[PDB]
Amino acid sequence: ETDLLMKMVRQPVKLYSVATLFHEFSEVITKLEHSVQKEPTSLLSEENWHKQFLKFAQALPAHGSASWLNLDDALQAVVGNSRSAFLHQLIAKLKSRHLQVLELNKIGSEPLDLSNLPAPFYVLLPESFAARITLLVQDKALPYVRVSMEYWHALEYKGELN
Amino acid sequence: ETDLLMKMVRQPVKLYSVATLFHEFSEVITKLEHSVQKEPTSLLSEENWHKQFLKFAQALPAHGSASWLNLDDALQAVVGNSRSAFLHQLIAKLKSRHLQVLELNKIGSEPLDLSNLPAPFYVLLPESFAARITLLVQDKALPYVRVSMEYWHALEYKGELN
Amino acid sequence: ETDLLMKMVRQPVKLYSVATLFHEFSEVITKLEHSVQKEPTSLLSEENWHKQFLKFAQALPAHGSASWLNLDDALQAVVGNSRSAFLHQLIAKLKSRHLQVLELNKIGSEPLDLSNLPAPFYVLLPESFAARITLLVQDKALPYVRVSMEYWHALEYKGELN
Amino acid sequence: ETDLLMKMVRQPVKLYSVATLFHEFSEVITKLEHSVQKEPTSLLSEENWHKQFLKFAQALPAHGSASWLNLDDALQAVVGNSRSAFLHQLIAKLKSRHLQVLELNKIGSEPLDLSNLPAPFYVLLPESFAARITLLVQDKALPYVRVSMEYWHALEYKGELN
Repeated sequence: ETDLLMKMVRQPVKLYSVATLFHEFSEVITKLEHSVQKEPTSLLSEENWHKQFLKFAQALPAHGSASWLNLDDALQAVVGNSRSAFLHQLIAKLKSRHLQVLELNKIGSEPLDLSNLPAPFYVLLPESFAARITLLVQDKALPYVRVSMEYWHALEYKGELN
Repeated sequence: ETDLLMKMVRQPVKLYSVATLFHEFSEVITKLEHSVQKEPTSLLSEENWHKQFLKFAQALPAHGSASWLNLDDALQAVVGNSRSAFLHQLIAKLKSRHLQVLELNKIGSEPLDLSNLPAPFYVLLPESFAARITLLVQDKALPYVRVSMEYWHALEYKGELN
Repeated sequence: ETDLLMKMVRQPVKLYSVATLFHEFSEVITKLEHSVQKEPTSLLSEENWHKQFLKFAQALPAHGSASWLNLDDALQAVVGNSRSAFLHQLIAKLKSRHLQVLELNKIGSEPLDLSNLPAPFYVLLPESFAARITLLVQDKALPYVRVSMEYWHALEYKGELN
Repeated sequence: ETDLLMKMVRQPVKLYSVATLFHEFSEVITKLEHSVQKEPTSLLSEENWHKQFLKFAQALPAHGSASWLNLDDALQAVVGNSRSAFLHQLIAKLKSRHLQVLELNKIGSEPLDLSNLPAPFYVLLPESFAARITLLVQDKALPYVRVSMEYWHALEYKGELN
């Protein structure tokens, strides 16, 4: 919980509206599908799928985005015999959470006021693509924020009677 | 307002506790005091001071931090005649807000639960040093966030009866 | 010359192969073309085109990439009466340099050896999309590097006879 | 070799003069010395030291720099029994390379012209602090660059006779 939060505190982050996050899932999934060659026969245990995902993620860009080529190059870091399985399993896992992000519109619609202003909802994620896709695929939680602001004038000294 | 928040969603951002922001002000201010040579005689108008601050900020690093040398080099972009004035005026503006930063402990301490969890307070600022210092010195507002998280299990389909 | 270099030294940068830079031009140009509504009647002087480009660039993401929506939103910062002209002129300017990047394959093919290794050629650009597109569109030069490496063992002390 | 360079093209990078890199080593080392408490008794094997360094690096900021607190917090991720040893071993490894950094002044001083201009030497490292410190401490090589530029006018079509 607070480990996830500290992970976010220790790196450059990015604000996503629910729509923008849904769109990112659509883009990543479509690129990965372009890499599909033959369908898998065997299917990685979740134990081995985790080890392969590690290699895949270490080969992804830490730039803020990834082109199909970047994704396909990262697929190569995956042991060859397991590549097909890894890839179809990755797509299935992403397509399953892809549907789930739509449920954030519920939470994100609840009005909130902070510092006397309506505070909009935004998912909070790593700016780094490798760190971000790792979070979306394997973490149990997704962070988010309610955003507001404090005017500096309201931070000035306003007497001993508060 | 919304203009300020869009500026934040369009770039890599960073989470600051009130303590780490106060510490950042302390670091930037002592570095700038190290660049002080002579005392200013006549000082800049908010018109000319802003023109000079723009040149100063354009010469600052867009990396996440700035060393003394980076700050002193940026000072050189300021017209030589207006430099000592610009510098003393900049230090005074920063020291004034430096005290106001302490007032954020009020707001920050106010309890809040989001998604059934304690939602900690964090100032939200640009990752880029040039962008961050511009906001802290020139803007009338300072953005912040209340942070929380949704577990993916809670985003799964829970049936037709809410 | 060295001003351009210092600008690169003061911010996070990115290495582009000639092919990857060509592909980036193709992506940006196609997105901007999707924003075209009606053809321009008047056409911005280069003086006014520069002022409008400034506004456009200030509204672009400082994240490492931009989606069509990000580009189209930035187009709105452009004075309305001049939007059409700005946009067609921006596309023409990009399409003209797009052809020119192909000439980098000449320079980039010249073999080079640094530290006893073949040193590959890479264009060097801002990680920030707004800073990058500003450079590609309006600077007179494009930076690049020849990359190599020094082994730490070769940096150890090797006697007084060198 | 090429593995190291691909790692560099897949993330935001930063240009360091030999002086600024030497200064970075000085800063990181004095901060780590501030975390020293007791003297280590028994020390880690390169096997166990690397296992501990991994945990240490994962807890470092991916922001471009690290404060003393960031470094000291990262030290806590190291098993408590191996911590004082890990820390003294880390300081010794850094001080050893700190001296080797000075040898880069040889290579760096060697003249070079690229595209008919003096091509300055710069060490090339990750923007992320965690990635940068990992490379400097663990890698057998250090990447560098010779920097230059091509004017767009020189990329225009110059005719069929070369």
